[PDB]
Amino acid sequence: PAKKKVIIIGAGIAGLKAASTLHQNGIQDCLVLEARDRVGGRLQTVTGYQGRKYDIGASWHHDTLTNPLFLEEAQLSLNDGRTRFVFDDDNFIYIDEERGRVDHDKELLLEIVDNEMSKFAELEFHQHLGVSDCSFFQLVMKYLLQRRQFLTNDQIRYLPQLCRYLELWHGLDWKLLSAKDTYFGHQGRNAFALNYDSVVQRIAQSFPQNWLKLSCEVKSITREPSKNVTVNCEDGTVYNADYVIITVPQSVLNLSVQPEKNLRGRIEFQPPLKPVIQDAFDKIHFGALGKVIFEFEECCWSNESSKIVTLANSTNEFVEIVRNAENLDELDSMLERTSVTCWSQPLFFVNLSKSTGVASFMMLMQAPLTNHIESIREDKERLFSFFQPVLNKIMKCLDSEDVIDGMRPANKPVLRNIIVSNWTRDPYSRGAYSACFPGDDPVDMVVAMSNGQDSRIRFAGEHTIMDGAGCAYGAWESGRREATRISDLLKL
Amino acid sequence: KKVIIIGAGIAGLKAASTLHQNGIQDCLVLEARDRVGGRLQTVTGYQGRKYDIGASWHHDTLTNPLFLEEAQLSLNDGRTRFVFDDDNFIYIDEERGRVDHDKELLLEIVDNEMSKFAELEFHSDCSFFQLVMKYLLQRRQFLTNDQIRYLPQLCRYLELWHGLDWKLLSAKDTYFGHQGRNAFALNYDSVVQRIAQSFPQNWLKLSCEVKSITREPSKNVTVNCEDGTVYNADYVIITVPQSVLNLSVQPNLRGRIEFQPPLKPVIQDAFDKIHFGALGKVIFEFEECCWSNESSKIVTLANSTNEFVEIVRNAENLDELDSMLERTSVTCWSQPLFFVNLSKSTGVASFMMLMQAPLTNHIESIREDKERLFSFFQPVLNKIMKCLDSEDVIDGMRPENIANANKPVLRNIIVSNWTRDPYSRGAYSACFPGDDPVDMVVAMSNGQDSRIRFAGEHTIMDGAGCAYGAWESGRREATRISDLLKL
Ligand SMILES: Cc1cc2nc3c(=O)[nH]c(=O)nc-3n(C[C@H](O)[C@H](O)[C@H](O)COP(=O)(O)OP(=O)(O)OC[C@H]3O[C@@H](n4cnc5c(N)ncnc54)[C@H](O)[C@@H]3O)c2cc1C
Ligand SMILES: Cc1cc2nc3c(=O)[nH]c(=O)nc-3n(C[C@H](O)[C@H](O)[C@H](O)COP(=O)(O)OP(=O)(O)OC[C@H]3O[C@@H](n4cnc5c(N)ncnc54)[C@H](O)[C@@H]3O)c2cc1C
Ligand SMILES: C[C@@H](CCNCCCCN)NC(=O)c1ccccc1
Ligand SMILES: C[C@@H](CCNCCCCN)NC(=O)c1ccccc1
Repeated sequence: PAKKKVIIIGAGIAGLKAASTLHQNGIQDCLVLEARDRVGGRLQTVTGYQGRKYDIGASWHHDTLTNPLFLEEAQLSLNDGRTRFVFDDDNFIYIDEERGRVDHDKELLLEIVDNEMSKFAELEFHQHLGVSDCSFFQLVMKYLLQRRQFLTNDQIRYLPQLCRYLELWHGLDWKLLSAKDTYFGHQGRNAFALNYDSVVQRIAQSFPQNWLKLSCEVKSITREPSKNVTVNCEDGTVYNADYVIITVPQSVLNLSVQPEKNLRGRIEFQPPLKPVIQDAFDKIHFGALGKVIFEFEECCWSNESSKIVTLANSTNEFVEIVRNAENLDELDSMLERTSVTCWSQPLFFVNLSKSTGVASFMMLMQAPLTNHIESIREDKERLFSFFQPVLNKIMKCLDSEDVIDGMRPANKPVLRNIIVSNWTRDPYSRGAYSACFPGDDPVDMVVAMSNGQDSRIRFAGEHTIMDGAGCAYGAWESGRREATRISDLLKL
Repeated sequence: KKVIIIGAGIAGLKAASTLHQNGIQDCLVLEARDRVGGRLQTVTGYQGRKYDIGASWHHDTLTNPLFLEEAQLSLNDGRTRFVFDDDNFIYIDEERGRVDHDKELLLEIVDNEMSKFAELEFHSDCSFFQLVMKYLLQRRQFLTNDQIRYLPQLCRYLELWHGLDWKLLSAKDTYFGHQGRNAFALNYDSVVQRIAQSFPQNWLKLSCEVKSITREPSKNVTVNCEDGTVYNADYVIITVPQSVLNLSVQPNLRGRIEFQPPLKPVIQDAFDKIHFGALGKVIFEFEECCWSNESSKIVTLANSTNEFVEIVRNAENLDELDSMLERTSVTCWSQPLFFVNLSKSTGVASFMMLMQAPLTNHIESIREDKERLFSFFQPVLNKIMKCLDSEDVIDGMRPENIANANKPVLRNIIVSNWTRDPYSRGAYSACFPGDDPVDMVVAMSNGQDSRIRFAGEHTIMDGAGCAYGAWESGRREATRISDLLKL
């Protein structure tokens, strides 16, 4: 029954940073137990056509003005002049299947009214009250209704579709998304990590190799009345430590409050997680941001921008319904009055050619599409067939021609490979990250997690902290937080 | 008299409209000028075109109540009273040309970041210029050379929101959120007229320059225009601009009101923590439109230098940045200028150009020298026309050409005069580094005493410096007085 000072479950960035902090503080005899055959967790870099590398999990350093993880990276690059990231924010190109490009349009002025909708939402909630949540969709309808006298038909038709790019930030359809949580305050530009794995490896490299135990799935954690904690890997292995920092995803941890021990990733807690933790799961959920990588032979399209969003189909009928609806109740009725296509929801494409010089498109998708697409990620023919219409429309707007299917080995773009994410089906992630359905209050979880199960059983991860909640750097900071409190306690 | 309203600006006119709406009678509005409207004035130019030489937009249309009242009237009678003219800004540099929506400069994106940096830094108080310098030094590792060069010139469009150069402007008050889009009033004089005739015309007394306001502990206020006539009223609502009112706390100038007793301390102290901006306007009227109507918003950037970059790249800390930086002649390229292309939004062949201090006072001074004015702005006008797929400007101001129908022909220039009008002495409330506009607001909101009140764009928090702000302040003081008397 090997004795350890600290047992960290999960080798994601939280777990990795927690072990880093522990070592950095002189603490010895710690362990990092990871279920998968790799470290990184939701930070994973995959290889595709010709050795091209892509981050299939997180790709950006957000809030570069305050992001501690980013500043740390930025310093290294200032000292050795090595390119670790690239600021790739750009003027968004918006594409409708019909009206073509609708961005920066002298008549539509979509970005302008979008800015107003944003201020409208802020005014709607920033106004401290028992305001009451609703879906993001309902919030946009309420905006259209209140400002219809000041909007053209075209604005009422396309604005709603254009503002849905926010779905790609939460990984949720606007009808499943909480209005109160939709608008986040970006604190500066984003920086595209040129290998998030290099961030993972650098932190992993900061502590004892022998501390890492890969392919070990923790099944249960027990608190001994005799002040200490017992942990069981699935392969018989048993440990007992003074402290444990649990970093498994909110979705995996959620399995704990359910009866059935035979679930890949689920941990049996003894005593079971306190009611404040269990109940918090009813107040926060999990989104499904997913990715699809489209690799072409050569860059043969306009690199006017690295940011392109394809709007879902809209209809003149909708405008009419908005002009004639006498109120929000009636609007929903009139709206209620087939089958999902690549045009049934907005899709977000990153033109990597401009940003990194690679002839590939990194596309983001949201729930429910992500689940369906990830489910057929092996049927490459079906994937191409599904994304062909939009891939073409984009090439059309970027001065190129229809895409050619070259997946089974001049001016025409030829698709070589297609890589799809698998976060919703992977038992050790079960989705992308924490997100809010309407009525959800993310603070309940953050409080319950950061206050721990008890003095010895702690938590870290993107879902356990306010600043950078959902983000890689937030997960990172939570790792540091828990390790610091513990190294201080061990210091005594 | 029941209540005496000093000033026929929108604050004063609303106060009268309200007092009357509340059955109050026997009231007077004493205006020093020979017209009502104050800093709201629509002038007439070439071919009868009309322009607001004073305020021209309804800001914060999401919450602006004056705007909402105007929108209802239009929903009911269908008359156009305004148009939403926000547009994608076109940014023009003398050497480089258009630098907006640039796939490599992406200036709007760093401008936005700069904006967030400003919010973070103030969550002390320098000049907007200094704030911009800190940001440049602190983020240079993530900025390209051209961004370091052009962004600071682009971000200065904010000088036209305040009517103050970036070295005179308080960084703390530079950025201010907008409650939604702006709407161009198609006749602010319509707003003025509607409110003006919503009370007994015989209440209005034009060309009355109130010279002194006296309060006797014997529950009464005595006001007398400088032409000798004296008035005694229960309540007094003073709406003269902050600039004019600031003459009281000093020793005969035109417009100055002699208060007896003097203005309490809290008020006199407030003039120390709040100042006045000088937003100005120049109207360029062309024969007809012969340029591209891509956008209605065009800003010309002051010139920039690569030596400024090297200084940013080389500066050790913030203190040495200054040194290297503190190392003449004024031209149209010495500051950013904001041009509203009226053709796209109103169908009129004219540009409404906005300017700031220190430049405003200088151009208004030579407002009658058409030749001088055309010569000063010619370069930026040609640069604009070029960028808008047109030709250099032809001076057709002297009525007589025949060789046109191809190039833009300037037919007239109209300049504002707010900095030289003794009754406005500037444009509106504005902050210098170190100011705190809240003191003047509270000082004004509470008043000198129960019978010597204040109204005006400078006496309110929401809509501060705006036409609706002034409007609301007029209703405020009005109501409080309506209640007290209807008692
Ligand atoms: C598609 C996608 C795109 C995203 N894009 C960005 C972005 O651009 N920028 C950004 O900042 N964030 C982004 N995020 C979020 C970011 O990836 C996460 O916030 C971060 O990776 C979370 O790290 P973590 O340590 O909190 O959790 P994890 O990375 O999930 O680490 C938890 C670890 O626990 C392990 N584990 C689970 N169960 C067990 C068990 N029973 N026993 C042992 N080990 C177990 C898991 O294998 C995993 O390795 C994105 C996420 C996704 C999925
Ligand atoms: C060039 C310019 C552009 C602007 N653009 C906008 C804009 O787009 N949108 C917006 O909302 N706001 C704008 N503003 C500001 C707006 O015009 C003011 O906020 C508003 O007009 C203030 O109204 P007021 O009643 O408070 O002051 P005023 O209009 O100055 O009324 C005060 C009155 O008192 C009179 N008076 C002065 N002294 C005496 C005296 N001793 N005796 C009797 N009468 C006296 C003055 O003649 C004047 O009529 C702009 C201002 C300027 C100058
Ligand atoms: C959709 C999101 C995916 C990666 N970041 C997820 C953050 C989730 C925080 N809750 N990224 C973006 O929206 C984006 C948009 C423009 C440039 C760079 C990134
Ligand atoms: C007319 C002036 C705004 C005046 N409104 C009152 C502002 C008070 C700030 N204290 N400027 C603008 O509307 C403007 C708008 C966009 C760019 C530059 C200027």
